[PDB]
Amino acid sequence: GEAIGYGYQVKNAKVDNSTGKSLTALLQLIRNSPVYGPDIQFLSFTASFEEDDTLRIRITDANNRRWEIPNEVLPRPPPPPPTTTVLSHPHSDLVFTLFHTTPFGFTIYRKSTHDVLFDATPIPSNPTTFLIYKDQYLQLSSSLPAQQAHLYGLGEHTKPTFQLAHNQILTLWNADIASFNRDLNLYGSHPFYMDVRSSPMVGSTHGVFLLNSNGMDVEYTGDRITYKVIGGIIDLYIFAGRTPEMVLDQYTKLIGRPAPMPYWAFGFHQCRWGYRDVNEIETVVDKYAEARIPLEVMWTDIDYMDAFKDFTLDPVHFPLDKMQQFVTKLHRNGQRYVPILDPGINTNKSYGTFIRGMQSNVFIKRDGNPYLGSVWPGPVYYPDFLDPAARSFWVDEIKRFRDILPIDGIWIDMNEASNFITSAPTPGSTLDNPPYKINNSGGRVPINSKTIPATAMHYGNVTEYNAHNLYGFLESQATREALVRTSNERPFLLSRSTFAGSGKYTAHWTGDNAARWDDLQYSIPTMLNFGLFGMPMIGADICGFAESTTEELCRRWIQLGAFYPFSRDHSARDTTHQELYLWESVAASARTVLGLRYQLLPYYYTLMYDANLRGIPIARPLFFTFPDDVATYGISSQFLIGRGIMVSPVLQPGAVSVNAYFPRGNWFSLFNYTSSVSVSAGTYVSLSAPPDHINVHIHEGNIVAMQGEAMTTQAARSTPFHLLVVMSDHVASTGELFLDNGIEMDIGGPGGKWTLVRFFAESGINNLTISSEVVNRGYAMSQRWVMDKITILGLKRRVRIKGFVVSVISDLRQLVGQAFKLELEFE
Ligand SMILES: C[C@H]1O[C@H](O[C@H]2[C@H](O)[C@@H](O)[C@@H](O[C@H]3[C@H](O)[C@@H](O)[C@@H](O[C@H]4[C@H](O)[C@@H](O)[C@@H](O[C@H]5[C@H](O)[C@@H](O)[C@@H](O[C@H]6[C@H](O)[C@@H](O)[C@@H](O[C@H]7[C@H](O)[C@@H](O)[C@@H](O)O[C@@H]7CO)O[C@@H]6CO)O[C@@H]5CO)O[C@@H]4CO)O[C@@H]3CO)O[C@@H]2CO)[C@H](O)[C@@H](O)[C@@H]1N[C@H]1C=C(CO)[C@@H](O)[C@H](O)[C@H]1O
Ligand SMILES: *[C@@H]1O[C@H](CO)[C@@H](O[C@@H]2O[C@H](CO)[C@@H](O)[C@H](O)[C@H]2NC(C)=O)[C@H](O[C@@H]2O[C@@H](C)[C@@H](O)[C@@H](O)[C@@H]2O)[C@H]1NC(C)=O
Ligand SMILES: *[C@@H]1O[C@H](CO)[C@@H](O[C@@H]2O[C@H](CO)[C@@H](O)[C@H](O)[C@H]2NC(C)=O)[C@H](O)[C@H]1NC(C)=O
Ligand SMILES: *[C@@H]1O[C@H](CO)[C@@H](O)[C@H](O)[C@H]1NC(C)=O
Repeated sequence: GEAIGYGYQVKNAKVDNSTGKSLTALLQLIRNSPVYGPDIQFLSFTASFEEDDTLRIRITDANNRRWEIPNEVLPRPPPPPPTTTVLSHPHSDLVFTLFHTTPFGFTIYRKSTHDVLFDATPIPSNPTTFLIYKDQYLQLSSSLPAQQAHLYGLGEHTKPTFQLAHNQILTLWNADIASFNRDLNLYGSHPFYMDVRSSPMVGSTHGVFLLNSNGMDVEYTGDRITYKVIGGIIDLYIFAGRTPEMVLDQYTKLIGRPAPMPYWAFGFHQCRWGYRDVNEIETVVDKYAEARIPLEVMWTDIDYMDAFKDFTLDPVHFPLDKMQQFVTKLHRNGQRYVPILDPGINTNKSYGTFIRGMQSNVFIKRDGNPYLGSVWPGPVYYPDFLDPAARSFWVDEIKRFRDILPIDGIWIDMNEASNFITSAPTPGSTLDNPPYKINNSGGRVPINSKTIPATAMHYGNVTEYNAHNLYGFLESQATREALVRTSNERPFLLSRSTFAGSGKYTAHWTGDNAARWDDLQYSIPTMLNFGLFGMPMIGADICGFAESTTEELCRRWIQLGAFYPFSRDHSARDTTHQELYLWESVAASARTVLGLRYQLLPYYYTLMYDANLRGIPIARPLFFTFPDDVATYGISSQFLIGRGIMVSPVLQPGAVSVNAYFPRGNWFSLFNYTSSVSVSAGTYVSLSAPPDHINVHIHEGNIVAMQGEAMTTQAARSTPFHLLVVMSDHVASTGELFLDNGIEMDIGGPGGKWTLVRFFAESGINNLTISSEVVNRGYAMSQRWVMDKITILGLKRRVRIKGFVVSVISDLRQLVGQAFKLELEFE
């Protein structure tokens, strides 16, 4: 019947003089409790400004090192070398206070508005509000203003809303659990949240990140949020914002900037678990072409392997000679090839990969011997991606395979790690039997369920208990290295399991979703979440992975999915086929929406550049552009592509309209520029949405450079640019275009083989000026890119060279690389 804990008192505390102030304190345990294991008696507590806009609060055992995510994995600045102690800096909005109460507390508030962002003041009678710090139970709690704080993140979980619902528990423990399941912990763990405040100073946003790889539950009740973490330390970062985009800049500066993607990765991808042989995949490619549906990349799932073994080919169904011919043909036709790899290596003694893995001792061990799992080929050992020797092995196996069969990228799956068996716990081990049970799979299921046991060991005598959540991330680092060492092109990989920082290495997809209307909608919050997580190259399996799709659902899904940053149709083997050519209405919608997507390729690519620079997501919440509009905070079924393009999908069967929120102003359909929406105060509009149409609109104030439709992205890149200029009465219009060869390793780097163009448009009382400014004109000029047309929306008078109307300036024949200034007059 003992209390869960008694908390800590401040024994000493002081702010450093003679440098950028930081605060150091020693805390002492008030009293022990047997509940949840041994209390740490003395804690070192530091608060320090890493940058003016980032505060770090680090709480460690004063007398012993504890597990921390290694710097080599996630490189970051090192730690600093009644009564209250205050830490403030003249150039920082964040003010930190240490309260010497019993038990102690701390807060962080804004110097400017006095809004308290994180409030770890305990309620003295209530231990659920204390800092508790036991070897396998860390508890950290903050109160929140229930109506004003709007929280987002804490992945990975499927939810019907993007804004986090009040009164829930979010569990972070990477697990092979299908994303068609609401609420449960899924493949990745992202202990970050964004907190957008509706007042004071509407739209004032901050971020909170707990840099910890251990299993945890995070309980959010609206007026409080509480972390319950089963190991490691508290290493808490607060990002000042104050805009949502600034918070992601600050967060990704810490965890890593989003990796760039090659231009081709924005083309359409096709995959299926169950393609039977090389003839079938060839036929799929042929049928896409016959249907005039763009197809950029053909994928092969585990079917291609010899009995589900990595780095092999089925000699009957996917023989090497035919596969070489297939890939050669793809390449001749401007297409690309991506195969799957699983992490588990089959233990067959006559399998070369196993022999080599054994020779280099690359596998995760338990009880002194390689840990034996079960996955698709049966028995497997798992490479230890924390071990440099295993990463070298992985690089070498990929090289060996690529030397025999060319590939363009890699899909890494099952990397939680997934295990089809659960091993018995080591008797007496509190790692395999932890004192606090996190809510794994929604049933307090033991952490070792269907994975590698916590007592397994990694390089450096690191336990699986501590390193589990890093496995997919580490495999992603190793796989990207393997690709970079075997091709000088910008690489492409897709990973299932992720951790904070994975976006610096890989794309992600939402995993095993289902062919259900619910999942169609769930793809939107998950897409938005992964942007916040610094993983902008995100999408869901179009038409649904599990269960058989329907014509209507698949039609609505390609309509939406054609706007995902990562756009792939994929399916399980036991379902009907769902290639887009199979139903005419799906094929016809696909041609329409992939046509617009392909016209938008230069825009997606520019946004990818922006994401790598500043962390800003490609697919972003409405509140990134309209943070002062509280109505946008709870939107979960619409999203932006870049600043000013909004996608408003139909998400229900039988619907021929959708009630869609429009922020203030004028919005123009990208499918028919004569069709527009104009609102004053933002409100809902019941948009027409017939079976063959999805609503996609561009807001006043924006300029977007398009290219033409084509069946491949390479062909698209050789077409003329058409500039879409949407005027606003209240502000000049702007836009941006980034150009390189589509595949440079270091995007926008000092080598200079790239151009950045900025566009401007402004109305005068009797004229209109449209112009560009160009950085590095040379590259763009040498690539012959032509701007041949400008379309001007948003005015009620026509314009020409010396309700709403549409003006078109044609046959310009100008070089994109040559800065221009065009003066137009009204008619
Ligand atoms: C292709 C694909 O294949 C594989 O995935 C498949 C999978 O194999 C299929 O079986 C299927 O799985 C579905 C399943 O059908 C669904 O039902 C669902 O399951 C979830 C439940 O619906 C949900 O309720 C919950 O279940 C909870 C219970 O709620 C809860 O009651 C409790 O139940 C048990 C506990 O299990 C017991 O341990 C114990 O509980 C104890 C506890 O142990 C103690 O510690 C203590 O606390 O006391 C308690 C209480 O006594 O008893 C309880 C009572 O009975 O826990 C349950 C959880 O254990 O969660 C379920 C999910 O876990 O969803 C699943 C899927 O998650 O479909 C999937 C997907 O198709 C592979 O795994 C997958 O990776 C594969 N996909 C990849 C492969 C390829 C091929 O290369 C690619 O093409 C793909 O792209 C890849 O992604
Ligand atoms: C390890 O790989 C071996 C080579 O692929 C497997 O043996 C081969 O199994 C083929 C298909 O199952 C069979 O047609 C081949 O004749 C045979 N080749 C040789 C050289 O033995 C082996 O499979 C197991 O052992 C053989 C002898 C049979 O009893 C199979 O049914 C077994 O599955 C693989 N070992 C394991 C444990 O899978
Ligand atoms: C683009 O949208 C406009 C506006 O809805 C369409 O023009 C209307 O067409 C209907 C007949 O379908 C006429 O009754 C209206 O008078 C038209 N309105 C205007 C303002 O001209 C136009 O047809 C659409 N374009 C395409 C290619 O579908
Ligand atoms: C015409 O545009 C210029 C800038 O391009 C602006 O400064 C000027 O005021 C405008 N003149 C009229 C008459 O609209």
